[PDB]
Amino acid sequence: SIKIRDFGLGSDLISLTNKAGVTISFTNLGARIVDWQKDGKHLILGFDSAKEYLEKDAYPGATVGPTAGRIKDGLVKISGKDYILNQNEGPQTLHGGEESIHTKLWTYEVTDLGAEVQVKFSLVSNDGTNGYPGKIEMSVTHSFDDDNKWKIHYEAISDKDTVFNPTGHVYFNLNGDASESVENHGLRLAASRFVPLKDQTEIVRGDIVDIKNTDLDFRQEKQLSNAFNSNMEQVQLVKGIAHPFLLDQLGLDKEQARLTLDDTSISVFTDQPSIVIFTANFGDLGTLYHEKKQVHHGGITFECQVSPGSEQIPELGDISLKAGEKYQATTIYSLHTKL
Amino acid sequence: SIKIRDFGLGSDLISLTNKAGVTISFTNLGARIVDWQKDGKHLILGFDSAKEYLEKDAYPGATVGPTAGRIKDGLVKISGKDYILNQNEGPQTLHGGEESIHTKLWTYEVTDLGAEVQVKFSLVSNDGTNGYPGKIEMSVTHSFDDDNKWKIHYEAISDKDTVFNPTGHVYFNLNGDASESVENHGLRLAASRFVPLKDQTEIVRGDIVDIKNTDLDFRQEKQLSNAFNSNMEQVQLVKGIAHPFLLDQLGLDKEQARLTLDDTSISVFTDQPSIVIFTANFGDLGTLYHEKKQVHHGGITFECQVSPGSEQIPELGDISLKAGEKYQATTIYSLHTKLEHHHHHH
Ligand SMILES: OC[C@H]1O[C@@H](O)[C@H](O)[C@@H](O)[C@H]1O
Ligand SMILES: OC[C@H]1O[C@H](O)[C@H](O)[C@@H](O)[C@H]1O
Ligand code: NA
Repeated sequence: SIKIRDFGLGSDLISLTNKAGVTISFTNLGARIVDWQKDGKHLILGFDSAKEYLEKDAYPGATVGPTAGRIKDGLVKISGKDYILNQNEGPQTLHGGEESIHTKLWTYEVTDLGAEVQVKFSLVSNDGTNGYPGKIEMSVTHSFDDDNKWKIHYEAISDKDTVFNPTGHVYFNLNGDASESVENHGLRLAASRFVPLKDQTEIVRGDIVDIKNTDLDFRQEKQLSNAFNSNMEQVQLVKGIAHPFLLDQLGLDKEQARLTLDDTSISVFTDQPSIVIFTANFGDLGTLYHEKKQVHHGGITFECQVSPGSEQIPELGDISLKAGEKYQATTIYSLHTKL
Repeated sequence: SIKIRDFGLGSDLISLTNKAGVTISFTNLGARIVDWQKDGKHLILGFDSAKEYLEKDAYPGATVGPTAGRIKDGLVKISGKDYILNQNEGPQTLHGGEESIHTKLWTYEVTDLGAEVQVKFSLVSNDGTNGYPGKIEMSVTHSFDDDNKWKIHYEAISDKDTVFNPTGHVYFNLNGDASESVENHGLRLAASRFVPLKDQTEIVRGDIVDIKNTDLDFRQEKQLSNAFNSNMEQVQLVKGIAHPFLLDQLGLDKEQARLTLDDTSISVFTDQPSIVIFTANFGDLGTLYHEKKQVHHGGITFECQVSPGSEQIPELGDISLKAGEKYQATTIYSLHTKLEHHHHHH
């Protein structure tokens, strides 16, 4: 079943319920995921109206871009030329700059396929918007099916050579409550390397590091508290995890990651080469989710994309988008329950 | 009363009914007016769904900007610097550029004041968007009251020195039928001069001309057919009217224009210095409005703003907006009945 309702400020709430009784909700404000629930329990973090996101934290569940992550000094080079993007976190351009795409009302169309329902959100980013060459016509289709697969398919075409590398910023919390650390969940991740951060500014340090046999090797499922109680300078640096992990094997068929709590597990599939993991290291901030004060470590992201820092570490990849080339990305979050 | 419902593609349709029974409705797609009816008759042109605007004509009833009209070669000078804007009409920048603000979903909040209801739409134009320095925090409030006054109030603040001069693109047609020409409407307009256009590209010629005693003199009411039938060069150039009229007396207090058909009149008030009048010179295009093929001359706009061309005719005004400075503009369209005697035939 599909239900559409007013989410506040003119945005809509589109709720989909599959054959299994599982309900996923999205809003056009930022082409985002608002809730995901089973047997009455939220699996992800989310607010109860548009205003909240605007007032509290605009990123949760949002499609962020055009470039996800931090760009040092807001500087990219396009076809040999340097371009300075909007700078919104010191000199860095973070998630596309201020008042970026996650704060806009996207247009959308719903497509009911039966076992599968698609919600296609569309937005045009004007040439020069926040310094980005365009125009860029973007669409993000979030779909939900009877097999409990929530899939995100991105597509884009630009009139000029530009940069493009968006991501989905959903925060998972299998405890169903923000006041509860995710240190009790277990994580498995098919990555033997990561990208260390230079410092508190969170720009990349410059190198690629081997994680095998360290507190960050989740190659073998392991509990989060491990990483959390590690003395590794990198962990201590951010007070948790807030880094890109390079996947060992690329391809949409491979389960790249798994997050488990009891009988409940989320499997991550993507065609992207990297996963950025941030464990809501908010300290005492205490953002309120559903009347619950959020705790340090009260959520975790799986930002699938090309790793931030390719501006200084080219090996990471190349995020350019040539005028006329069609960009495509796919990321999937599969829900499972042991019987 | 106020009613809201989905209008298509994610937009809403906000419908107000005042105490007199007059209904007006807006959509956050382009912070635009969609319809205005009296006794079941449409006083304006509009479509039935959001997709119609996107597929047929995205300008009717829309808020357009950041700069309304054509900027020759998209070139503006801001604080001694030249900036080139998006060029969407040949080398010209028409109505802020391609995929401009009239194409976006604005957020909104409704305030019920009882005798007056306000719909405040908001949008942020990012710095660099279409070439304009910013960011620009914009807001358009559309309000309707028990006195049948539809009012538009614009506010804006930029982080940087930029240019701003938006307008409202409604089209009236008192026949309530697009396939009916407005040549049968009477027009009264407090303007003695106009701005001629250089040629078919529609950029300004460079001079300001006196139109008194010509077929474009509406200081004293006359049927629109007088203009439409005129063979004056400027009229033949655009096949109707499509020019800026310079108001003789400035101020929000003055009825600068009045459009009448039989017992119904629409009065125009504004704090702007000019009214750009475009009489839907589309020839045989025949855009369908409510299933009626629109006719040449099947509608008339009253775009209140600083006249286009100030880049060339500095005398028209200054559309620059300084960083931190608050822009404001107000335009009011008020409806009346039996304001005068208008009994004609065509
Ligand atoms: O505070 C650091 C974090 O900031 C977030 O906005 C970002 O999405 C995370 O991946 C992480 O880098
Ligand atoms: O074609 C000329 C015409 O073009 C557009 O529709 C404008 O909005 C009108 O004001 C007028 O200048
Ligand atoms: Na809605």
